[PDB]
Amino acid sequence: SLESFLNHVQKRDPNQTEFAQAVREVMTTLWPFLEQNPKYRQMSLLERLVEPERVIQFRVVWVDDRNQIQVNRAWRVQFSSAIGPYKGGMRFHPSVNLSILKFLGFEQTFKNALTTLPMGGGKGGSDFDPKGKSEGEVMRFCQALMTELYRHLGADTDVPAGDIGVGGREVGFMAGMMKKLSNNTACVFTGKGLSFGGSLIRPEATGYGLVYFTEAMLKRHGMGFEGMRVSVSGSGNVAQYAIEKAMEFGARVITASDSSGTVVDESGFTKEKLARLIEIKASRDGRVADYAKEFGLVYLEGQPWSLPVDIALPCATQNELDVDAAHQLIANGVKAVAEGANMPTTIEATELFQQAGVLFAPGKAANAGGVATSGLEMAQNAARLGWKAEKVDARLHHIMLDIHHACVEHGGEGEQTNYVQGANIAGFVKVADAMLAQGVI
Amino acid sequence: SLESFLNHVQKRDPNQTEFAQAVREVMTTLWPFLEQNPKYRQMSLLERLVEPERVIQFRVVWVDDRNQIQVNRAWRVQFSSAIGPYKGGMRFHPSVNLSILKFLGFEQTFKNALTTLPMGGGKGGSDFDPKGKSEGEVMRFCQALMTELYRHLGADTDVPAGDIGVGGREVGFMAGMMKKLSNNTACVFTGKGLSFGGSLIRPEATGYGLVYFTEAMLKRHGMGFEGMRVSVSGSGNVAQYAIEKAMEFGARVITASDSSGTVVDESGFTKEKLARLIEIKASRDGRVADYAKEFGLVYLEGQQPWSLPVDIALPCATQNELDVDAAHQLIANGVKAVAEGANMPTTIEATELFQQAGVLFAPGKAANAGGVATSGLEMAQNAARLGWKAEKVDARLHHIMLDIHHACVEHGGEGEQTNYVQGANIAGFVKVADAMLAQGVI
Amino acid sequence: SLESFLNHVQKRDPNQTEFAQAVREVMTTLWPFLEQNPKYRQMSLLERLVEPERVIQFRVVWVDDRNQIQVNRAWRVQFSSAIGPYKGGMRFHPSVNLSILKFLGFEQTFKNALTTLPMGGGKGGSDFDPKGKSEGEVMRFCQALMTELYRHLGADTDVPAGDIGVGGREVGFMAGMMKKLSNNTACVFTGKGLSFGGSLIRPEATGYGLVYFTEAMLKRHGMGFEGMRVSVSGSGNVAQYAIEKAMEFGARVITASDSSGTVVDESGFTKEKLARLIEIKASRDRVADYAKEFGVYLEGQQPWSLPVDIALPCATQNELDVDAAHQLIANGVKAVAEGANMPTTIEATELFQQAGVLFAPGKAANAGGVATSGLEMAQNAARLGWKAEKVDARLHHIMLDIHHACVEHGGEGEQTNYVQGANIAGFVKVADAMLAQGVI
Amino acid sequence: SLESFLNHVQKRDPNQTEFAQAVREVMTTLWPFLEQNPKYRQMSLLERLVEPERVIQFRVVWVDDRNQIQVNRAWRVQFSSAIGPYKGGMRFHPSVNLSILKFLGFEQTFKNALTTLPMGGGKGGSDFDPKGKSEGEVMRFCQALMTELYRHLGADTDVPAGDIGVGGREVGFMAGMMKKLSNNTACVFTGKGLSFGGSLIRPEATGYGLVYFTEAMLKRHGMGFEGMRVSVSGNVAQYAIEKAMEFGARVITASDSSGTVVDESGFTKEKLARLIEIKASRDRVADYAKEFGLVYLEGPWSLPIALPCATQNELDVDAAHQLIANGVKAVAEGANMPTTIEATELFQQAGVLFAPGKAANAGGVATSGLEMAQNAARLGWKAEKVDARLHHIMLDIHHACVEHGQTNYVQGANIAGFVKVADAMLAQGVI
Ligand SMILES: [Cl-]
Ligand SMILES: [Cl-]
Ligand SMILES: [Cl-]
Ligand SMILES: [Cl-]
Ligand SMILES: [Cl-]
Ligand SMILES: [Cl-]
Repeated sequence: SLESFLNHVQKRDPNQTEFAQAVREVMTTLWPFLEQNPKYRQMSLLERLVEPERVIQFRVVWVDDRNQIQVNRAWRVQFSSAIGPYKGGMRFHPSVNLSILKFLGFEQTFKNALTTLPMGGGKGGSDFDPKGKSEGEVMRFCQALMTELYRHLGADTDVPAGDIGVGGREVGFMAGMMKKLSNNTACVFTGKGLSFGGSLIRPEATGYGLVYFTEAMLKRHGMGFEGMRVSVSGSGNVAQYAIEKAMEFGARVITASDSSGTVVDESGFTKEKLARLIEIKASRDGRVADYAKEFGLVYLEGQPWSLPVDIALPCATQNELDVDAAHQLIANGVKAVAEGANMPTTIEATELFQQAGVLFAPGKAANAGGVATSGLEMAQNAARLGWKAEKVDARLHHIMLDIHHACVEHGGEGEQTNYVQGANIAGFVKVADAMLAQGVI
Repeated sequence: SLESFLNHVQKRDPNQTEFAQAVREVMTTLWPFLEQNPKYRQMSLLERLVEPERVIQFRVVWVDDRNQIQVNRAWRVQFSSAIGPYKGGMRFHPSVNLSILKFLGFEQTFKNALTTLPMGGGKGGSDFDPKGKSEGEVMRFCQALMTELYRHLGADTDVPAGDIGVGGREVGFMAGMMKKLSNNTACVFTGKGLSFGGSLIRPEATGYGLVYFTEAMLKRHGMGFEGMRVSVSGSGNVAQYAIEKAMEFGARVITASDSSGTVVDESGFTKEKLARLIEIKASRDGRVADYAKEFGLVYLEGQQPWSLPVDIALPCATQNELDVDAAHQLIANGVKAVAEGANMPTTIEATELFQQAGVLFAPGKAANAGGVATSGLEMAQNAARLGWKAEKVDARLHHIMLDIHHACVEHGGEGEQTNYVQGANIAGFVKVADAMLAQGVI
Repeated sequence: SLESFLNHVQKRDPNQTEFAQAVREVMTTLWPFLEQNPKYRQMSLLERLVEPERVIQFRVVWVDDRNQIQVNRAWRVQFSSAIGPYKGGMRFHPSVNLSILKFLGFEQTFKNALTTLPMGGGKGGSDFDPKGKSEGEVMRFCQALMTELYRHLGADTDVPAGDIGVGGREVGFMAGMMKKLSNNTACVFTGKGLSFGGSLIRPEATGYGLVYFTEAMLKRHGMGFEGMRVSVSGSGNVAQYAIEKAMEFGARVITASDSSGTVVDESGFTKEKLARLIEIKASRDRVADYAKEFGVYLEGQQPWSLPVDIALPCATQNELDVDAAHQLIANGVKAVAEGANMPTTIEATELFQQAGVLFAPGKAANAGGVATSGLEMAQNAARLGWKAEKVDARLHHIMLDIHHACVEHGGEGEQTNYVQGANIAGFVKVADAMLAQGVI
Repeated sequence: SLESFLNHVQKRDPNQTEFAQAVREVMTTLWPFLEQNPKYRQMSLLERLVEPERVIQFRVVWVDDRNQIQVNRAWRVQFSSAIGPYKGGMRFHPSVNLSILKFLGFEQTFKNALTTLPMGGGKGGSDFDPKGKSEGEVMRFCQALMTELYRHLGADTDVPAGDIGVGGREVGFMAGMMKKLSNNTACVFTGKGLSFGGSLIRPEATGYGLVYFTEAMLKRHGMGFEGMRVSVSGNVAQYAIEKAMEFGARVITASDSSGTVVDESGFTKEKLARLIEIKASRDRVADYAKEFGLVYLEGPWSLPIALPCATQNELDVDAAHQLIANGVKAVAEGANMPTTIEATELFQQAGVLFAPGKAANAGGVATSGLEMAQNAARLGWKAEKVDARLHHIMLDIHHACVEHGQTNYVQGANIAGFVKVADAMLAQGVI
């Protein structure tokens, strides 16, 4: 069954520990669905889905400031182009191998297709370590790498972006060299600067979208983001604008945390408090403890899951929440939980909410805002226009809504809807249904 | 002289029956207009228009399930690109030949221009018979087809679709093979599934546009869909979603039909009844004969709904389904409006004869253009890399149809009736002709 | 220093007068700002900014009606592609040369970037003189010229347009051969007719954009078109629709002129009057004829001797000299906006500023057209046509954005000073993008 | 250094075994030359050489006769392209992986450049199993594979060929679908049928060159192909024997898969005709010997210039010494490194002339280059032309190892193949 499939795939390419785990975590969740609908099991769909459409390894030779020639290996996995062009990020890290990029692009194939946007799946990068390198060395590398990759990308083929090791600067260098060589001014990279093609709300995406998806499911029942106590963890793009958008909604947030402790404001955050926080902690670098002191707020060293709230918005790190912390919240009366980071809740902790009655929102769907806007950026570049914040926000909003409605039609008919299963399936279905109608290949 | 021009043109292809007829029917309506303003004969636009810009005939070789190799011929008539990229559906059928496709293409050219969209005129297909062919074969053919045709297509060059013989399954096959060879995700094919760029109103389009257009035609002559007897033929996208929209406008749809017979429900169709009709007819085997029995409705063994007294007829079945005989009955009964849902559902005789009796007649190029108009929306959505909501696609569709109405009225005689036969042809010819003069030569 | 940098730049182009003049007039205004923010003078931007990315010169050979083979030269100055694809019109005229096209494109760069729309900077044409040519000759030339240029153009590379000697007719002729040769529908030329992918409010563009901008400037300093008497100096698509929009805002337009003379309707302009005028000028040959039909006409004189509150030069470059500036200022002129290209002389311009008169340079007011041509590419990219209301709505908001942009980079004095505000705002967006996109 | 460098290179791919082992054999022989010449260690040249320019992994989805959809993985290791367009056949085999194709390409890069012809270097293939598949299945795979690979090839870019699992049949299918999709009738594949851009002498090539070369080295020291009896083993052995007869010699041995024929007078033009036509056409070596009366062994190294032309490691150190006992003086390989490492250095040290495989059986590769040359000229050379210019190429390869080397041809080949690759790689800036 599940074990046999993985064992046959392992044969194709062992030693890929990362990718082996990727295929395992995805298939496991889809199997209960594949049994119900064998329509997606035939014609070697799963066998073709695990196999990347195209993988590109190429030599990259540049020169450091010591006039010493350096040699690195860059990749770009054209994993899947079923829904749309290969959409994904580029990673510059010395510990990057094919297996890692192969698993990133794999999951990306689903996360992207889940955003309703016509985007494929693919990842890239190199074993280049940007740390210590001057701006010139990082540039010459981006160009030395682009002198080859430029022939493999395109506005309707592969549209990379940013990731670990590749920030707004690197994207600018790659997008620049791309434009010169090809002599084309189409959107080849997303996450660009506002000066040449970048999109607004770029950082505010993940945050706002989180509130929209939470609002989408809440109001679809008998509740809403109105006059509700909201606990929020973490401090960053995901948390900052999640706290703000939650304030634009009737809700009343009362928490925020860092790697150290957590601040508590029973009265609730204000447009000014959040501003004095971000400006003097997210850029100062910085500490959450020094914030509570300023505003005389109650600082706690430990996790804002102790305070009773109607909504919980975990936005810190993968597995930042556990079961025992959930038992306290449910006992109090929490009715909504949405993830901001990767996966703040464990399988055991998540099930503790669902079987309880609490509405849950996995990061696979909630924090989609980041990806959703990288797709809305391509949308702007397509119409030759420059959408203002207001216009972009309205689109990001509806996109987040269609993401919610996508999970609605999956698990279950009643009595309540499961977003964890609804999210895993949604992404697969669109990629699968599309991969079937287009034939072989 | 018209007969001198048509006979002159027919000289190039002395053996294209269906095409020489197309040029006539259109060039016969334009002649009176060519007299009004003779600037449309400036650079011999007539001879420039008639002659297709480019036609690619090629050899498609595949292998059936019997391990036998079957060779087949395919074409792609890229007729006009003045207003936009070549737009036309592919047709897989034994009778398919150059003359037919070239004829359908010339039709599509004006048909697309009339939809106020940046679309040219094209048409293609093959003599390949898909009937009784396993899915593997049809797929194996579509790919063998694209192995050659893919180079002649493009997102801004030629965007085929799906006609007779080429449905969603085939469209996906050609599109899929196109994407593989091209390594490009641009919109090269329309009529795609919602899984890879498809539109929402696509199926409801051709039907909706028909009702959207007809209601407009009626409203202008002090009439209206609501409260009048509506006859419908067929059970496909055209008929189903034409009946649906007809009901919402307060009308009473009486009949629906299959190749087998016609159902008569004078109690009027319903959101409930239609739902079942579409359900059973959705099945590949289902027949309307069973629909009548499930609702105790009158059935007609191998007949047409033209025998009943109706105010508004909506032929949405096959070509030449409404001959002179059936027309005589519709007219004598007191028909006051006839709109063409399907393509060329009426014959020349039955057409002009319908007009003389003061019967509002809306040609296919007009009302039936609702679908092609939506396919243009399918290209627009893909281009913006964003999928619109159903209410947006529908809204735009309605606007487009309303524009097509005014367009026909603007070129319809100043008499009791606009006569959309002359309107559609003129309004459609005007735009293509304008874009041909302004864009040098060639 | 500035002088050292200019003479260093003019080193490569010693006899490119217009180009050198263009670089100076722009660098002079930016220099003070360049001192405030050093980061713009670090990565050697200016030195790179001046040098065009790519300029193509090709031989165009056609045949006149005498069946006599004629030869001409054509260029396509593709200056900067930092913001977007090369945008700029084509110019057919004897005077046309690389020296001119360079400065026309160099300015088109900062101008297009000022309109927010993702458009680069370009400008081309030929020494070909359409004056005294049949359609066949013009067509045979347009097609012969596009025979080579078609390889350097693209919907996402270079989208030229029309200028002097290249009206709507030439656009279609070139776009046609482009369509034929490239077998591509994609938008490669703007200013097209509505017949084959043209945009609505194309002629109203330049005109409306002017009034929309001026209004924003007036409403900024407690003024407005309503009740104010305005002078218009032109007859083309600029003046025709500059007067039209002015009237709607409640302004009484007094003048309208050509190369011959000026007409003076003290009472003001009317929708009816304008219709007849724009129809008379359409027949070619006649503003003097206009005056006679309605009753005065100032032969061989410009409408700058008449008292007004707003002046809208929409005729030819350098039409408003110093002599005309002092007259306006004395009569009671409060604001002046440029409709055509550089209608006001440098000395005359600063003369208005020194007098405390609002001055909207052409680099911002003329944008009403280039922004609309950008909206045309936008409509074509979405594969559908916007209604007049849609185009006019986004065109209005764009001009307002251009005004706002100028306001932010304007002098903190009594008035904004749009000469610097516009010249700087257009430079920034180009600099930022050009910088963040490596080398090159 | 000796191991320091090798470890720094493998750190990028530990799981790759074949490639790691390949880099060692190639580098270990070059270290002396590198130590003597700083201009080749120079600018990270070695660190740029081991790294392949471009590798393309792609999904190939085909369908078998059971109407069952199958999935396979294919590659195209475009290693080096300094000298010219990537050269190297494709391999369809269940045991095919990147680590292998990457080591084959790394070797082919030097073997191709060793032929003095403007050819780059690269290998490729797929884990597709040819064995057990019909013609229709193989066709439908070669097409599904060529559906993506076509965009990565080209006459002036990458011209692949055939190898294990990929014979003249597959080369045809791929070349067909290539010309179809590309609409280009250039030379994108070598080893094409005579009916469409094929090159004469192609099969007689790998055999003739083996002799042309072994003769140039013998006439170098002053030797005669006659006197000393030559043992043989095949596609190359069949024409290697023939050529030796033209120089006037006494080839007295023809080895079977299991057994060996012994002759005294040697093979006459008619005797060979029987030996070759009867051996290949039929399902044996014993029948040939018995049809003539010649001796037969059951298992050719015991008898008194040895020309191995069968299996890899055909000659082991064991039977190797035996050659010394009876007085043989020269040896020349016919397949891909078909000689034991220990046996190799043994022969050399005994005053024996040993011509490596990268130089001997270069006739095949050199001729696949001649096929490209003919196609490019839009005309077909006669059997005389091809054989003639092949002879010159086999001579150039000889007096190339001489310059970088009883002249040690082993040390000469590995160096000559590197020198030209390095020179061009240095002259063509930093890419
Ligand atoms: Cl590094
Ligand atoms: Cl990014
Ligand atoms: Cl058939
Ligand atoms: Cl295209
Ligand atoms: Cl224009
Ligand atoms: Cl297999």
